[PDB]
Amino acid sequence: GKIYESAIDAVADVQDGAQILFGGFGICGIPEKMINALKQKGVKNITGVSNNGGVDDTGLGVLIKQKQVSKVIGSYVGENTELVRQYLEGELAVELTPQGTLAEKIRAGGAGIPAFYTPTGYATLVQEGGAPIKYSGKVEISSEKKPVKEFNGKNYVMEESIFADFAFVKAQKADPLGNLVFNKAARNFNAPMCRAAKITVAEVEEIVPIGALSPDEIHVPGIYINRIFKGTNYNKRVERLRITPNPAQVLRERIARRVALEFHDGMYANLGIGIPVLSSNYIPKGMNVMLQSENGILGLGPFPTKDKVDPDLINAGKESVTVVPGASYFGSDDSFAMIRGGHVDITILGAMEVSATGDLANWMKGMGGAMDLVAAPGTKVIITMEHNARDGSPKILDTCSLPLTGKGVIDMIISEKAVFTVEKGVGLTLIEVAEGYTVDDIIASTGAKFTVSPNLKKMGQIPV
Amino acid sequence: GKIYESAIDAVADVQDGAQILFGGFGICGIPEKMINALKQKGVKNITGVSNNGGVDDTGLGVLIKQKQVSKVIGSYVGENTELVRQYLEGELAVELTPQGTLAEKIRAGGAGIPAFYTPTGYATLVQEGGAPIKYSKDGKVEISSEKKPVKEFNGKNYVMEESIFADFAFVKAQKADPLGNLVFNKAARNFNAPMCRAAKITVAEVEEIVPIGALSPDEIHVPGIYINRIFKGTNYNKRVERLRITEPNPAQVLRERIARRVALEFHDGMYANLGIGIPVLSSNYIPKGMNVMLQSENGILGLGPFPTKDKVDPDLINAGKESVTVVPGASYFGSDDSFAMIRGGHVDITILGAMEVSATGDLANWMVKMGGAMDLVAAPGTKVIITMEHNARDGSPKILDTCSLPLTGKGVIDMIISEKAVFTVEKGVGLTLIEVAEGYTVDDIIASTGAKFTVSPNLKKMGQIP
Repeated sequence: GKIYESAIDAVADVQDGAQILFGGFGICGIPEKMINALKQKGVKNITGVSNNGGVDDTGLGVLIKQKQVSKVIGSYVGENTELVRQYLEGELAVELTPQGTLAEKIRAGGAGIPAFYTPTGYATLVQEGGAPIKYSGKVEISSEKKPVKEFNGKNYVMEESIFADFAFVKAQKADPLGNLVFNKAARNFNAPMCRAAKITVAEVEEIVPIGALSPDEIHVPGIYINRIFKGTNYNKRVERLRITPNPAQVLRERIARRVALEFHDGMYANLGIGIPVLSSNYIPKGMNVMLQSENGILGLGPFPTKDKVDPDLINAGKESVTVVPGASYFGSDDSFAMIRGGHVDITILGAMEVSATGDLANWMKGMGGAMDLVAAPGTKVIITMEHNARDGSPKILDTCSLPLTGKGVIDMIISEKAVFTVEKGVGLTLIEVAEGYTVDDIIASTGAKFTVSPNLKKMGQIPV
Repeated sequence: GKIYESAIDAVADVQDGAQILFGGFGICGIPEKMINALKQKGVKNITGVSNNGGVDDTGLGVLIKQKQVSKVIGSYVGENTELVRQYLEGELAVELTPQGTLAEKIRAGGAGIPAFYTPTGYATLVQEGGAPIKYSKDGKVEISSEKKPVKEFNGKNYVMEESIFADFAFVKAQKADPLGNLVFNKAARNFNAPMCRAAKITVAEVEEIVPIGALSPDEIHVPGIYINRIFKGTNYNKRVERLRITEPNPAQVLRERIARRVALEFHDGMYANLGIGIPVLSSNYIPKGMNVMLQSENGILGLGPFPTKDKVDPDLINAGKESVTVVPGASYFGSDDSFAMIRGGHVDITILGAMEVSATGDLANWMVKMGGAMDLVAAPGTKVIITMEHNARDGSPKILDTCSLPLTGKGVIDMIISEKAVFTVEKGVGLTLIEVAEGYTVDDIIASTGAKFTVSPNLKKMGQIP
């Protein structure tokens, strides 16, 4: 470690063309003060490794606004329109990477592991290449094909590590040796990022004396960190405020009241935003379901009351959230290990399209968590979606028209009309139908052929 | 996961032929009670993944003594002679793995990464294969290690290694809450950290069970999701294997000269790893108050001096298994994190002993594997200094043209410091004599020393720190 009274001194040796890691998930745990220091310095032609692009003119967005970034490696850049604007106009390269692969690429880079194998991305544009990175139409740079290799009968994509010139990272406290401690879900990518650069800069809200961070409570050992800055007027906001009639409601609730039935005591689940989250609200009183969030939380609770809103505590959809007793916080690399390693029992997500053989498409915006979640071994994948697209317009097809998130990946599809089970790679089976619908309406709103279960029934609904 | 008041209930579904991870470094942080439960259960034909074999009848040794283990994957198994006895007799398979590669294999397995590349082992038996894993009772090598694939990235060479993901993991910690969130105490973490994430079923034994909430969310070391079953043991036989105390000699005299020369290589702000023996000795001569943070591969940054008699803690030891202390600002972490730190290049300098050393920078120990050594010397942008006695009394050189022994690393060393001489190495090309101790001449150094070398036209007297 070493303490700097001035941020601009801290970035003084940052060269044009530098690869720079930036911590943060959304606007949570972002290195605000060092980003302004870099803005003030006017360094150009940065490859910014960041999970997101902040939003317009916040986080990494501050630097994109000033055209200081020539490429972005990340997983989801939707929320920054200026960034998309530059991508399309051909002013800016964008390499999208599944969020868990991004985390491991960084963790591996800092651990001196130049490449590794992951199941995430297999049979998708990630493995196949061809996705557009840079326009000048014309597509000037598109993604290279990746080597694949099979272990224990499953297929994996080879991925190369990331190790940057600088890492700009945010935390809660430092001691002058550089030992760091993070607060809540603001950890996210800062955890792995601070280990994967030649020079690491940590901004923090408090500097404590040597000793004050006990040895069994330190999250990042000081050896990983070169420079330390204490910022003091942090503009911490929540991006999607959430605090604790009607037919489209009641459809969403039916769907949720159906997935709720898939919960059992002791279960670990990941719920995507929208419908999957809604289903947490219907977990029977006594039953213990620990909900995992890919931004680095185990034990997600309901939205906070007005007085408990914390910008350092959000879910994967950037909503202010709480945690239940027994919650734990961890880094983005640890979060996706949990997942890629198969430790999460069940995953519930939305989709744009779904196929007869279990295919999922819902990133072509960006892919983020979805690819990793559905690629995970021994993990039940349930899709929750509106059966049709408004003009509906089937969403359940024979083959997807869109780029895949995963191939032969889904286990169960639950719409407001119907419940299917999937024999991955083979086909659908209608097993339940909501009251008031008939199998003829389902045949008519479904592009995919399917076999109707002998002994189908009415769609179940959890109590209360 | 869930509390068991009975250990035997906790291992009830462990069948014969199971692959089982066992936490612990040496006898520090071992799963003593579950190991006895397994002993009591009499499960057979275990592949035990453990860093060490404990010692005779402790830790994993309890199970080898009762012939319950048909294979051991680990990094260093000297210390358990029964275990070696069985290896030689052909009763037991042993796959040695560099300690850092073991840690990452396990971390990668639990993270669902089936394989990865590391520089550790390259150009050694680890990469080359051919090492005997299993003898038959006549034998006669029944199983020997496969050659490993190699691949180059950014101009450097790496060995491909496959992950480990086990049936069961038996792990030791300090506290649990009933959701399975865990907290470890000091250096007893070591392999328990990565192990508890890399098995279908994990069993954690702990010394205290606290209520849900008592382990705050930002202090938990292992989230409960990794852990299926929880047991509170209560009469732990925690020992230190090599007791060392500070209480307020002839070979030692040349050891101090050597140390007083390496001490000169320390600068304020530096991060170093010191092997046991001479390298450690050199810490004692660090100018106060130059700030040197010493890393220990068992999961510590901030190693201090041996504790006073009244401060000995079995949960706090160095890589050589000696009871130790830590300085203010120390941090503790898992064995996976420790070797990331190293393999990733984050340690500035490494100082080690050696049996032999070569002209081109090659290093040999053995006779996988002690440390620590392969990982340390394979690390990028890391200064490697060897500290050794220059020769054997009969004038047997230890600095050769080529090593006779199996290598720990190739073209790996930067500086060699004996009691007679200091060399710098241009890795892959040759030696350069740059200092000579008082009283010796270049002709002496030529005469001891098997290796050709170029004499620095600019050589001097060997320095010695105050």
